[PDB]
Amino acid sequence: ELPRNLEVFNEACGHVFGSSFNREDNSVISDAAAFLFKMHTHSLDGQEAKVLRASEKKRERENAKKSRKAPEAGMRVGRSLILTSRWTEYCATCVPALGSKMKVIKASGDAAMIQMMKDHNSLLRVCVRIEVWKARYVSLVALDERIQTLEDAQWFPYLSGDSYRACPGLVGGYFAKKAAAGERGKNYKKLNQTAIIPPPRFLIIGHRLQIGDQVTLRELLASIAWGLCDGVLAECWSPSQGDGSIGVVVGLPLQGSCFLVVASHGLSAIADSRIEGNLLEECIAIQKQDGVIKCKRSGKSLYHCLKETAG
Amino acid sequence: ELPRNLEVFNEACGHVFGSSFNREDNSVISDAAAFLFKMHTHSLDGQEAKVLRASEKKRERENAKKSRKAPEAGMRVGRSLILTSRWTEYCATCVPALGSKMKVIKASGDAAMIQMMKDHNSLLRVCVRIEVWKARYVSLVALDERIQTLEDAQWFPYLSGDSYRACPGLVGGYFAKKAAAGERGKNYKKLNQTAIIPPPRFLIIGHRLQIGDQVTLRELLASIAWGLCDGVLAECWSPSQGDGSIGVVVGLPLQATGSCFLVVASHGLSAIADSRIEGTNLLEECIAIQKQDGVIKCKRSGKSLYHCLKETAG
Amino acid sequence: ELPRNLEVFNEACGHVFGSSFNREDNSVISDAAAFLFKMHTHSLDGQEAKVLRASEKKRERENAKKSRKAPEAGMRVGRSLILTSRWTEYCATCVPALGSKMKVIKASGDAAMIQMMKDHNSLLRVCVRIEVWKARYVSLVALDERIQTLEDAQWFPYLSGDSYRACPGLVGGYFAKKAAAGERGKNYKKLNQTAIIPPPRFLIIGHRLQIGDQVTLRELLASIAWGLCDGVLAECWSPSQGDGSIGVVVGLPLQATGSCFLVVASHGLSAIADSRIEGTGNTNLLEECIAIQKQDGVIKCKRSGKSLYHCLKETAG
Amino acid sequence: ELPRNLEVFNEACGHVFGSSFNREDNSVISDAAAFLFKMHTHSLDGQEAKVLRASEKKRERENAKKSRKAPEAGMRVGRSLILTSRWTEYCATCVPALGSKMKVIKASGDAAMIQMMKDHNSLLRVCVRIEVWKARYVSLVALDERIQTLEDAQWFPYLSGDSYRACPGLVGGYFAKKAAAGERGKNYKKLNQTAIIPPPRFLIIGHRLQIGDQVTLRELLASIAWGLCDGVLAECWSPSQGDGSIGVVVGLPLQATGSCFLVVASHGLSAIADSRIEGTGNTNLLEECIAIQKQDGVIKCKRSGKSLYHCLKETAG
RNA sequence: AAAAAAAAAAAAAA
RNA sequence: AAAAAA
RNA sequence: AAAAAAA
RNA sequence: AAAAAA
Repeated sequence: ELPRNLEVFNEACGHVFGSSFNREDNSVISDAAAFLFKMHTHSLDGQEAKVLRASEKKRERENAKKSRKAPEAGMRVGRSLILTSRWTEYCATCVPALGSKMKVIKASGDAAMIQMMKDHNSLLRVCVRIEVWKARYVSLVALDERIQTLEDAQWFPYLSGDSYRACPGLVGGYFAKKAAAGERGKNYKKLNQTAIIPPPRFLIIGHRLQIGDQVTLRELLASIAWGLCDGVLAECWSPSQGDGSIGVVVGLPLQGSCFLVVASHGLSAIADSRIEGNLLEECIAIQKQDGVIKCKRSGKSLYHCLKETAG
Repeated sequence: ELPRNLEVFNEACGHVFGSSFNREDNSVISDAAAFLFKMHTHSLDGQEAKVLRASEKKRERENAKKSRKAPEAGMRVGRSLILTSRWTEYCATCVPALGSKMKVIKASGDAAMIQMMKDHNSLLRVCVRIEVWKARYVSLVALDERIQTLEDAQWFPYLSGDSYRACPGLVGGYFAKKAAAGERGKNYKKLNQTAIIPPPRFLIIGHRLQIGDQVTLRELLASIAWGLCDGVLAECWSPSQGDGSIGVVVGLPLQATGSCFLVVASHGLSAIADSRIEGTNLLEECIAIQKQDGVIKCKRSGKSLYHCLKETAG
Repeated sequence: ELPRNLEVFNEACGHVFGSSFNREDNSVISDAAAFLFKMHTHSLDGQEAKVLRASEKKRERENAKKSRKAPEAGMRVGRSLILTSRWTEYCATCVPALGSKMKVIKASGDAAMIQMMKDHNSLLRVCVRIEVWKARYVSLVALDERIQTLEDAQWFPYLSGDSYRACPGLVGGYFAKKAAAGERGKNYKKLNQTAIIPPPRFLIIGHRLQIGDQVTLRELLASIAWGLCDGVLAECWSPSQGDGSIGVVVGLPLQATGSCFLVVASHGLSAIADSRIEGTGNTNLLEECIAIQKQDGVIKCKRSGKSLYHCLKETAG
Repeated sequence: ELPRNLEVFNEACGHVFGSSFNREDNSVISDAAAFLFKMHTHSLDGQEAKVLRASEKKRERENAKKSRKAPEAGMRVGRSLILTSRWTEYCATCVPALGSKMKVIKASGDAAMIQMMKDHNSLLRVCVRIEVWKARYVSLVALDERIQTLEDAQWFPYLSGDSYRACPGLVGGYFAKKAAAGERGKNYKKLNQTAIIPPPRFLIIGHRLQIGDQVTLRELLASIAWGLCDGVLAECWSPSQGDGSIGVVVGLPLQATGSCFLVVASHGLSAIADSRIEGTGNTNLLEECIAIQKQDGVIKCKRSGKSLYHCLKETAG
């Protein structure tokens, strides 16, 4: 009784990976989602070439990709995913032809094509969400060389254009920078570096992250934050008996209003009214089983905190 | 009985919306003004395509809009506005043709066309003023995600280039930024973010906002300010007998061009962002309010209007 | 025995303004230099059109200007300057033909044209200096609205393009910004906002500003600084007996030599914005002292931390 | 005896400059490599004109250059370099024709032309390395005007576009800013401002800079750092017996491995620029140490917090 | 040169 | 969640 | 100080 | 207030 969004992803993953797809390992799920995203974006070998306005170098790249032999059954995608013989049929029948537009399919009135396009959009959104979660998980232990200043970190994650398109509000990077650093329309979404993304194992089954479900410290931190976030958020996780790298969630951080006062009527602008009158003393709000609590900030990034506490 | 702008706005609104147009509802007036602005800007479905210098994407969008069926009679506008069967006649008659210019009509010498063009200009100005007021009102209890720093807030509101063209002195946005960044000639008007705009229910009637008018706190604040201004402006309002929702205006803020307080580096010295703050705590600044008895000064609260409105209601 | 540069300006002003041109009032000289500069840039009515690559709107503007009737004798320029009949003759005979280039005149070899072009260049430089000084003088009591941040104030004065062309070392504005926001060649000049410019009454007669020569407070301040600069420079002037708005110069600020104190990050070290202050952490900026060259010797004066504009406004009453 | 790159540079320099080319003088090699770069970028008088997309002004400049007479044999280059009569032969033979591309020659299949193009690429790389090192060596005792803020100093050195193209990993300037602001592809290289460039007299010989080499202090400092680096790097030098001017290298700094010390705002918290400096508000940034690899082993030297330009002039008094 | 992330080369190159 | 869309 | 040289 | 004008 899962939503069509997750059912489409489950069916696609099954058809493309046979029994080798394990629905309980975050790494396997993330790799499968990335492969499906690449397949549906027309980026694999042997697929159509993006030659609408491609430059000469991009022209040659796309031509080589199209001429390159497409993947074959039995290929190892990642570590524990093996392509089956049915993957070609799924790619041919479900992936929209390059350049397909929803308006054209809707005007055509073809129910099958409309449903296929809707499923494609849902799959793209789910795969992009999984990609964002995986990037957050990776960033916990290995930071990107580009992130050397607060401005650079402001646009994390750094994903591709299609990722930004499918989920504009969760994907940072160059496209989010351009959208923010440029003219913005009514349908503009602001990047949410800490939007709660359930782990892929919970995302694909419709399970919503909450208090009382077993998870890993890295898993929860990625779900609720990324590498450079404050380490105080680690208080949201509590190890179980014997540790064993598996604990439990005890709360989730809260996030909304502003306190800006624009200079008006000869007054001087204020960045924050509360400030007028303490940075290390700032506290975060955690929603516990009993009620909201305020926890003093650690002042150390989750990356540095994990590095220090590793040994 | 009314100026030309108010009279033409009332005539256009009545003709377009029948009796459904409520003249005492601010939301209805704002919706009608937005619809009229869209109509006169050829932004509605089935109107002339803007293709003079349009890029391929803009050409496609305009062609799609033109091919799309125009709004049908009886269509619901906003919440409590319904189009009449005679709106198409007014759209075809009173709307200047795309690319029309005042100089061309003046050369033509047709007095009726000159009157029509002046009416169109006045209607655009009135609609843009109403749009600015409604944007301010929305900002009071609905923060704009586009604003994250004082620089972003400096250009509020963010509206289309048509709005800036009609009322450059009241509309900010990207076009205002472009105008400010370039030179500033004699015709350039600085973006008055806190210019006094009577509420739409008063603007169309022409009753200039003044002390004693029965107005809501939110609407008065929108008229005199917007979401991200100081909460001290709330002192310009006073609930009437029995509390309720409508109070009375007790004062009007004034602004006397706060002088500069900067010192550039020279002869090896170092620049100072503010001579006073050098001496970083300063809440002594006061705002001048013109009350019936006289002009007084109120100490700033230093707290955002949006914050204060939600906090005091808890 | 004045230099040819100032002689040319004096002759031109006389020819164009008759006896109405006073060589002792600074407002009069500012207006005269502004008009003459306009005349030698073909920006007055009835002069040639700069149609080399003009846009449609600029095309219409210049066409209307060319068609527009030229100024007539007896016109009032400013407040105390009246044009004469000889102004048309001087314009025709001394104004280079629009688009004239010094290279072409030199190649042709005509001595008269070479001298005329040299005179025009000198007159342009003189009029640009006077315009810049008047910009600084007006900036003491009425700041430009464009000045709201130090970034904006870094380019003052904001003058037209030809002004920047003639005198690059004093004129700021969009053109100075563009030259800086780019690359510098072998002949790139650095904007010196506070370069000393003799007051116009002293510039047109060759008198060099020094100590012991009567001036007005605002005159000297515009000469050595402008509206936003520090108030300490006010100490360079001392009122005379009975005040009377006329005092005397007691010193001229000594401009410090360019010496950056940055230390960029390297080898894992951390960037420093200023070597001097980072060490002890004395972030206060109210101790820095300016150098004033007095009759006796160099002295250091503590800064006041308040703008000359605000200082004059407050001390006005 | 030498790799291809150094061999080709040696051959070209010898051919063009005869015996006037001294192989142990840094200024001589810098001037020679700059001239050879000019020749190989068609920036000398009497070479093809760059007009592919050149703007009207650029078209005029290039046409004037082409029309201008080319340098004549025996012309003085820099200070102690003189052209021979056989430089025209080398310029005509080994210089690729304007607009040549490696793909075109590869399609041609002429082995001689492929070798000549590879030699041209290697000579561009060598000349750009020498140009960068001389930029640093100038910066030690002559501050560049363009550098006024840490943002300005982030992009040193400021060189031409061809320099950035040939060696992107050392050369800054306008093109480095352009490439950094835009998309960062796989081939994108960051500006390693303080990369080790052996001194010219070591670079052409192929002798890698290491411990024990007899190097003047200024040249070593230009090798490892530049003008606005911290003075601590001066500890890598130790004057030899009898003081003199030539000392020896005692170590070679190491680029400290990255470890992010930032905390972005989230869940209502405030972003922190530096966790360490935060502490309890104590901003004492003088504990940072630079690694130095000595013969005995790796050590750490406490920073001095002063610019190399300042330190070099201060210690000479 | 810390079963799987600097230096030099070859494919790319205002 | 439905709609729209390099 | 000599040379060069626009929305 | 008026006159210009994507």
